[PDB]
Amino acid sequence: HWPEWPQHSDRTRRKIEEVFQSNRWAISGYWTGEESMERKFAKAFADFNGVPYCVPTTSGSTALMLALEALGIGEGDEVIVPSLTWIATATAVLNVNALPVFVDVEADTYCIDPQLIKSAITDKTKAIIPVHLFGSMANMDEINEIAQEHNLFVIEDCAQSHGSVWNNQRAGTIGDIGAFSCQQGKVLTAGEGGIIVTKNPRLFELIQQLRADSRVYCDDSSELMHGDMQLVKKGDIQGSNYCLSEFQSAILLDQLQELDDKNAIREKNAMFLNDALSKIDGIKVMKRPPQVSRQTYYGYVFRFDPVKFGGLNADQFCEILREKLNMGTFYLHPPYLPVHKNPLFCPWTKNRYLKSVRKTEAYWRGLHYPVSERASGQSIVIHHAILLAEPSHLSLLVDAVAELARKFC
Amino acid sequence: IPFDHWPEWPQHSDRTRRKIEEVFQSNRWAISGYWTGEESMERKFAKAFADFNGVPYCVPTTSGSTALMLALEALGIGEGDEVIVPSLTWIATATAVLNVNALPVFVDVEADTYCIDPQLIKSAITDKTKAIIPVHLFGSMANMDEINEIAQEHNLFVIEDCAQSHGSVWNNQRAGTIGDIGAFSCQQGKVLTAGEGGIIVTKNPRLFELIQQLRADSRVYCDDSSELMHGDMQLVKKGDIQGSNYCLSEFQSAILLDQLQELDDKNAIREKNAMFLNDALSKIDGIKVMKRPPQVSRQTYYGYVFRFDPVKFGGLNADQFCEILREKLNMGTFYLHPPYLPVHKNPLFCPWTKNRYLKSVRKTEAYWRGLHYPVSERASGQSIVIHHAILLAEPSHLSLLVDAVAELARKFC
Ligand SMILES: Cc1ncc(COP(=O)(O)O)c(CN[C@@H]2C[C@H](N)[C@@H](O)[C@H](O)[C@H]2O)c1O
Ligand SMILES: Cc1ncc(COP(=O)(O)O)c(C=O)c1O
Ligand SMILES: [Cl-]
Repeated sequence: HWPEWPQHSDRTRRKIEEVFQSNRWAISGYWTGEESMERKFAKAFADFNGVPYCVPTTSGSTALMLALEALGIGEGDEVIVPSLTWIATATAVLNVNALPVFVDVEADTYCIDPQLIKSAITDKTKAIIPVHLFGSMANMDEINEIAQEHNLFVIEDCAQSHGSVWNNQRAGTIGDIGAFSCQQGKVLTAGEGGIIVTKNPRLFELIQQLRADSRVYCDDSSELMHGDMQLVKKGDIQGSNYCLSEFQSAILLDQLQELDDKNAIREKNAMFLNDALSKIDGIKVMKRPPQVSRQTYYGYVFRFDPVKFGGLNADQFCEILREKLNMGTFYLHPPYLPVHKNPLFCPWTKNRYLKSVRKTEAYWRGLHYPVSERASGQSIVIHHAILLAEPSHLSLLVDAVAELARKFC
Repeated sequence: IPFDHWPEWPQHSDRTRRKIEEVFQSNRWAISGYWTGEESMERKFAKAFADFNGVPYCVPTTSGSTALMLALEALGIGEGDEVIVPSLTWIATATAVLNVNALPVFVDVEADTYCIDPQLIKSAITDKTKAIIPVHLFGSMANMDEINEIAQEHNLFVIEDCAQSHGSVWNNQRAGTIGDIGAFSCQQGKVLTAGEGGIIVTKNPRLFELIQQLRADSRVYCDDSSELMHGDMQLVKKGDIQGSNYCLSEFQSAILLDQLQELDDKNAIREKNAMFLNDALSKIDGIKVMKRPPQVSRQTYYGYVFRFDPVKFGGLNADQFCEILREKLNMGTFYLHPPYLPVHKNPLFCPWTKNRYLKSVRKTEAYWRGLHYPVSERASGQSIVIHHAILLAEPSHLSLLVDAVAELARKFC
């Protein structure tokens, strides 16, 4: 059968056990003798990425929101985001009362096309959110150059690329702030979870306050007594409670340990598949940027020519492969419809949002981003747990697609 | 039982461990994970909480604060709206309102319940007002008879903030079931906790579906829960309303299911002890316990509150009173402390510092800091809150607190 995801061991279980033995289940819970799982996780992930500051939080969505809040973003601002991504990239912007402004993606990476960014920049633009989508990385060299020239911040959405390396720098480390999801499907997971990283110490403080009802850590854990609060008032910036449970921080500490190993396994299997699948006619694989030395695969993506597969759309191509391979819709599916065409994206439906950002239904749906729209219609996405199988088991994917090619010659 | 130590919080057992194991056995850690043959912990917990509360619909979420925020969104509250809240509460009650681009409007609390004073609500009502958020604070309930009458007369919604009152009963209805939507926190210090978490409940079927969508990126569960395969998504697109991800992890939903098992009985222990304290403490001259309305047949005590007259206690404030008591009982600060400052005076409340909030609602430091609610203001200076863990001790342990308070009265007689 196909690999399950997530994967736990007894180390997972021990880490939970430590939480129960601590009797501290939240960071807003008082000190009970030793450091919290949150801070231990924050340190370990920050060292994993060679970045100095990390603040855990509740989700990838909330991580983006906090990041935007920390950069002073608000009413009247525009934030540039890719047309092809999971809707959270966009709705995070809406959630801080800014307008997301879409830009199409490159055909070979499905990451935001730096050559189209300039043309979307306006007086209101304050930031860009590139997404390291599926199993690639947005072009951070070009994107940082554009941002530096137009005075814009850069928030990396690393939800699908935990541990990717671009010119010796881990994903999330290269813009001003890096945002991560630890939702079940992701390569680093506790069911739900969020992470922020940054090199900037001012941002570190503001992000703590944003996620802890305006509080920061105390100056020195080492002088806390049993019963004392570790979180203390600051009030430089208003926050709400987006604190990660100690149970989740503990599982992340466990899961982190096997991250680089499992990423290399995935990456090598992506390679196998590129080699295999590219030999089939009318199957295109993604192009790896030179700058990337280590690529994390959350989803492995290839493209098909509908002219050589009997006019199949990817919904149908995927329904066939799922029946032929005996794997479900979590494991195999087309990319997200681009955000403006995605029924889950519907800001006009809620009053919270400003009149000026919710536009109308026709407004948003009538937008056009042809690379993104094509990609959704003629690409197949394989969930990364499949990149943890035996290469002999992967050859079943290759043959299933070789059989489909053969049939529709 | 002789005294050895004050009870601590939280409290687990091996049933808690087994609930975590079941999550591992399931191989489903998020409600956004693939179907593995049985319903989520989320759903199991929702159904359990629904039954406990006598309420048709239940949707877990991530925190009390998000529960409040999502309840507001689900009632269509947004820019240009006002929402009435009490001055005396935790700041999340107000900041959840600012989060949806509405203006929180403070009303003072009643002297002998510290819950929103219904007689002051009419005066704060304007054309912008769309809802009231009563808080069932510490170990009282807001007056839902009066609040619902005012709400009906003025076409306002009512969201009950139940974070400090899980299981309280007003005229044979559980707290959270009486207004349009109930919101709950399951943060560590609460009586029902998984360290973090939240709950939303409603009677209204349309609100149930909206709330589902508001917490799972505009998704609901697929219709036929048992006509999908292992490895399939169970959340399907719906898109009636724009949502975000405010899904509770299966590990937390699992913990809550275990904890909920014991909730009613641990609440009864607390309440039996609160009554004993009210008996004992009300006999000390200068001490005033809170008044419990006859509509309340079960009161959940997140905190036991009593008041003191500084005139009869040497001019001490609450902070000093608490410090003495903690010294003499060897009790920690988490368990015995004055109540909250009023929200408008709380330093953690500083919405003007945040550009994300609309200029029109964040206003200025001068605006918020310069408000005045006397009853609520005096609360922190002359009240003592006992965290509910201490109420799981034996009655003879609690008598030690009574004697400490009585001794201190004697000194100043
Ligand atoms: C680029 C990007 N940015 C932000 C996010 C949001 O993070 P979370 O709030 O942790 O979900 C995601 C997660 N996206 C996933 C996508 C998946 N199809 C869905 O079923 C799942 O619930 C969600 O976690 C992402 O992929
Ligand atoms: C009355 C009240 N409302 C809302 C909240 C917010 O709950 P959470 O901390 O889980 O966001 C709390 C938490 O302390 C609370 O006491
Ligand atoms: Cl989608």
